[PDB]
Amino acid sequence: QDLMASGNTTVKATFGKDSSVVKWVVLAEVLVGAVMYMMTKNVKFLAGFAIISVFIAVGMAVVGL
Amino acid sequence: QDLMASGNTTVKATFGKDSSVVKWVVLAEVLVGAVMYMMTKNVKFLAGFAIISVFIAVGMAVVGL
Amino acid sequence: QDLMASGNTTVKATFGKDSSVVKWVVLAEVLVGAVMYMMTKNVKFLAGFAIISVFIAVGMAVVGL
Amino acid sequence: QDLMASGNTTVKATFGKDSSVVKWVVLAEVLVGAVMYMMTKNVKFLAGFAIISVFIAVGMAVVGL
Amino acid sequence: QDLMASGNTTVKATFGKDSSVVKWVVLAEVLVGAVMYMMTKNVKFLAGFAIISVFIAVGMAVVGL
Amino acid sequence: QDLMASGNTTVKATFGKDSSVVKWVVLAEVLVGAVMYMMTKNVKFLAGFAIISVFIAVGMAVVGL
Amino acid sequence: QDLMASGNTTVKATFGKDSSVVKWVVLAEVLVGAVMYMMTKNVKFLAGFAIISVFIAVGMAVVGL
Amino acid sequence: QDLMASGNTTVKATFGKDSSVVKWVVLAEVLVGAVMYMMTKNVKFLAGFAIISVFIAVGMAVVGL
Amino acid sequence: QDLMASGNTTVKATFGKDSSVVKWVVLAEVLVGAVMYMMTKNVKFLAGFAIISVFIAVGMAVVGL
Amino acid sequence: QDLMASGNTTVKATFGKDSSVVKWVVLAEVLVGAVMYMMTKNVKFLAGFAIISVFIAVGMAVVGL
Amino acid sequence: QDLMASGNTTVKATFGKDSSVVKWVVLAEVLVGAVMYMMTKNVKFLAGFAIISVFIAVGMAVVGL
Amino acid sequence: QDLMASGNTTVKATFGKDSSVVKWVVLAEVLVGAVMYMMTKNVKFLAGFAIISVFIAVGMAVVGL
Amino acid sequence: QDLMASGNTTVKATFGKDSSVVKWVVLAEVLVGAVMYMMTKNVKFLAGFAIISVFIAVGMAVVGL
Amino acid sequence: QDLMASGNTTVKATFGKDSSVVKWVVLAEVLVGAVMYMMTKNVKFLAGFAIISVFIAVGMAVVGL
Amino acid sequence: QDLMASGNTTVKATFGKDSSVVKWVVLAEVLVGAVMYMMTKNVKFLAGFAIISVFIAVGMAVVGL
Amino acid sequence: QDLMASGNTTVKATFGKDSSVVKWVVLAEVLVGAVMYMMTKNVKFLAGFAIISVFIAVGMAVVGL
Amino acid sequence: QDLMASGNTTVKATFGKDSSVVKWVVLAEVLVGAVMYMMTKNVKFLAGFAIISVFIAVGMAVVGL
Amino acid sequence: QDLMASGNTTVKATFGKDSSVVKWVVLAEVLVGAVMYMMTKNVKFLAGFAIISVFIAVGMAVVGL
Amino acid sequence: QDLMASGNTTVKATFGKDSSVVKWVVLAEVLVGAVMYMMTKNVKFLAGFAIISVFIAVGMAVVGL
Repeated sequence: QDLMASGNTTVKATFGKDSSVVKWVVLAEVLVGAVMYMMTKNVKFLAGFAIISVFIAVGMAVVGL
Repeated sequence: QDLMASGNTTVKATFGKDSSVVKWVVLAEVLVGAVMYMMTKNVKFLAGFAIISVFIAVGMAVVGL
Repeated sequence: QDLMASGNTTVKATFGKDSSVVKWVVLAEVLVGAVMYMMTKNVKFLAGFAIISVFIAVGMAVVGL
Repeated sequence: QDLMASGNTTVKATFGKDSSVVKWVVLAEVLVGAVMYMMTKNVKFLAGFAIISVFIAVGMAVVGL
Repeated sequence: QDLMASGNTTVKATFGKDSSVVKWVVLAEVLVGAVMYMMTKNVKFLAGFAIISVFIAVGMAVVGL
Repeated sequence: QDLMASGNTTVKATFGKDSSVVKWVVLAEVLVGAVMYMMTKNVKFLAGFAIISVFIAVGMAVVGL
Repeated sequence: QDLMASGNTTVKATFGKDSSVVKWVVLAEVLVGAVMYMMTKNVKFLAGFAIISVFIAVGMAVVGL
Repeated sequence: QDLMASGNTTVKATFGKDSSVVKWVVLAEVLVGAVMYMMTKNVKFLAGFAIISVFIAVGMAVVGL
Repeated sequence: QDLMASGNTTVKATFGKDSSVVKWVVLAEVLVGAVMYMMTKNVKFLAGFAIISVFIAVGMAVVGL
Repeated sequence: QDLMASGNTTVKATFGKDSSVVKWVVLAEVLVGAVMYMMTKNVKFLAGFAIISVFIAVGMAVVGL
Repeated sequence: QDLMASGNTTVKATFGKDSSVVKWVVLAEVLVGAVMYMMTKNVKFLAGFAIISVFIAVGMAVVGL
Repeated sequence: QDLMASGNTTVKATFGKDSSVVKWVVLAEVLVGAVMYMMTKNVKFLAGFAIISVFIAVGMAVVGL
Repeated sequence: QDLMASGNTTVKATFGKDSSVVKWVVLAEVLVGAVMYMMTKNVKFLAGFAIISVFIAVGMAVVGL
Repeated sequence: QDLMASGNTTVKATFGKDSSVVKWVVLAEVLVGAVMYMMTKNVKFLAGFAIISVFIAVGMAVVGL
Repeated sequence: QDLMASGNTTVKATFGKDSSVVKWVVLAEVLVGAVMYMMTKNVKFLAGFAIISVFIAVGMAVVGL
Repeated sequence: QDLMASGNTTVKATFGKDSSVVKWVVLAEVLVGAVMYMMTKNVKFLAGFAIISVFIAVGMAVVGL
Repeated sequence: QDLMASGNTTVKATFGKDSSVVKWVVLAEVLVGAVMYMMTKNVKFLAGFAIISVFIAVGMAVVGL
Repeated sequence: QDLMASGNTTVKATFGKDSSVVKWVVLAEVLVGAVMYMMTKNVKFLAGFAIISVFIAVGMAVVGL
Repeated sequence: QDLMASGNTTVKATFGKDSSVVKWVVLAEVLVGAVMYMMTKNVKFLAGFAIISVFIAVGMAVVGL
């Protein structure tokens, strides 16, 4: 029949590829990496900056409801 | 005779390989891992991202009602 | 529907390309590098000085809500 | 079946032979070597300048998704 | 009888000699080594570039499900 | 008499020298080591790659039901 | 709306182009270089003496709140 | 898709063939060589003076974004 | 009809965006973070300082009776 | 109506920009940093010395009842 | 009203510009630096010797209850 | 009132300009320098021999409880 | 009328600024800190040694019956 | 009246400036420091050796029942 | 009265200037230093060899029960 | 009474002036020095060869249980 | 009378100077040290190899039922 | 009586002078040293190669059940 | 009885005098030495080229299972 947890899925809107929360993540990510680099002065922290984004993309693309 | 817990199995629809709940899981999984990585900056948390999915797949394939 | 974490986004104002916090970062960055150079006397630490800025720019441009 | 990490591969676009990041690398490479030479006045640092490029090329050619 | 963890093995597809993830690895490997060399200017980091690949190959060949 | 936990031993099939799970192990082992080496650039992590395998072999040979 | 970290910016007064701290830096810089030269007797250490100053200037000019 | 590190490339403006930083380099290069010659009185240090410039040129021409 | 828990909502006045309690929170928040930093000397604890505020704002804006 | 937690706000007097407690903080802050420097002999710990103060200022200015 | 942590401030006497503890600090500071120099034979450690003192002075002057 | 860490100051006697410990320092200082010179045969290590002494003197004179 | 818990207040004598118990506290405090330092060899534990005392003083002064 | 915890104060005899326990402390202190130095070969651990003693003295002098 | 931890003080015999344990210490001290010198070939490690001994002596003389 | 760590002192036999371990030391010492000299071709490493021996002798003579 | 835990003391046989368990210990001790040395390549781990043995001996000699 | 851990001692066979495990050790030892030398190009790592063997021998000879 | 780690010893085949891995080693050894010589232009790095081989041989001959 109907799976009862169905409907809704503003969950998607909530978490969607376009969503506040998503944008939140990389934001602080951008920060801390930039932060960390001051401390470290190593080239490390600029990756998931891009990577998590596409990482986000793929899993979002993977699941995407 | 008839096992009384039988019938129904919208349970399947509820939990099925295609189900809201399933999609829910990996979603937050994608999140927390991405979250964690900001904190950790270790390559760890991108696995069950894929793995749980196929892990889901196999057990779902294992049982599948 | 409406993703509930939406609205607000003074978060943007908070963290925006024009924001206090942003300006804070490079500031101390300028400092420590200048600091470090006294100790090191190597040409190293003048990079993210510029780079993080454009690094900031791109990610800000990348996400930008 | 389908390997779940598949799809996406804007990763390629991200890191591709033509990509920002790639161009970033050799850039600073050009710099530091030129920098170093001032200090050293040895003929050393002009190599991966060319070499890393073809080094990039080969590995890119090696993997290339 | 049947080992229950059997079946599935999109795990293979997931991790196979041809898989996204595999290609991911050497990619960043190519990067960091090229990165490192800028810092170090030592001939070190170009090895697993090739080596891990064949290292991958052998273990993949070793196990290969 | 008969030890009641006897019979079954699809447990063997489950965990046997030929089993999914076994193959699973070394797989991720191959990964993480290759992973680690990127970070470390030390020759460390290629051992149980082979060793655990024969380690597996011996204990499997040791017990083997 | 209002970014909450805003206001204040005695931070500027604190770190400004005219600030104690700024003047502190070059001071010790002048010292150590003069110090170092006694040891080294190389012409090295008189640079950021001027350079960091304009380096300070530019980044200060770059950010300047 | 779009490589996320793309856009921006004021990086170019930052580091471009016409850029402050570039001009900075050869400047101090001119200095130290002239400096060194006083000490050495060897004809050595007038090379990258010209050479690095064309060296700059070629790599800039090589990459040039 | 009338929901009996209705009326009142000095609850709002009690907890409102302008309320004692709200102001209480960030206060101690400011403290402990400043406290923590003495111990840690890490840049961590200055976030919800701003963030919780806008976090407060949004949820307050979200619900707001 | 009246939010019951209102009134009082000797809380302010307690924690105010002019308050014992506030002065307490930076005090020990001054200490430990000076302490730490003996151990470390790094230029690190003289920041929140000033910074927390203005950090205090801003949040105090942010909330300020 | 009255901030309850007020009064007392033998805390000042305890930590004041004239206080045992203060004098304690620089003392050991004088020691370790002199100690360190034996090991290092670098001119480093004679700074906060003077500097921390005025550093003490300023923060003491900054807060000074 | 009375700063509680006060009294005592056999601390002074302990560390005073006339104290065992003080005399200890320069002693080993005399040694290692004399030691070092055998190895180095450079005129370096005879300084704090005198200098630390007056360095001791001044800081002792600076603080002197 | 008369608050019945009144009178008595040998409670004061019991707990007073001059009381056994009070003296007990700092005593063991002196101990454990001295103890801890052996283990830690960090400068930490000598504070409430003085501080709790004045902390005692103030609260005693705060309440003082 | 009489504070009931009063009398006794063999507690003093127990913990007094002359007491077994006191002597116990510095003893092991002497040991571990001497121990540590073997491991470390740093001049660190000879301090509270003297210092804790006078530290003991002062607090003992501070409280002293 | 009698401090209860008193008596005994075979503790002294245990740890005394003449004791096994004491002799143990310098022994291994002699070793490791001699050991270290092979590795280092620096004149460092022959000090507490004598020094700790007199260091032992003084603290033993300091406390000596 | 009897110090409990007493007796035994095959420790002496273990470490004694005549002991395996002692002889072990100088042995490898002889080696590495001879080794080092091949590399260095400096007259350095033949000292503790004799010296450590008498160094051993004296400390052994110093302690000697 | 008779202490009831008495008799038995195959406990001795169990744990005696000659016992399996004892021999077990040093065995693995020999191993791990040899193991560790591969990793470390420091001369550390060959001590309790001998030492624990005599350490065993003494305590065994100390107690020995 | 009989020490219960007795018997068995295939433990010996397991770990004996002739045992797989023993042979395992030196094997990898041979490897890593040979490995290390490539990196180091120092004569270091060929020792326990022989030494651990006799080290093994002696402890084996020491305990040998 | 039977030492359980026994059997197997494809370990030998794995690591044997004739084995891939062995051949791997000297290979890269040949490389890096040849590499190094370009940099160094010293006759150093052609030794273990031969030496490690016989070094391999002997240890292999030493252990050889």
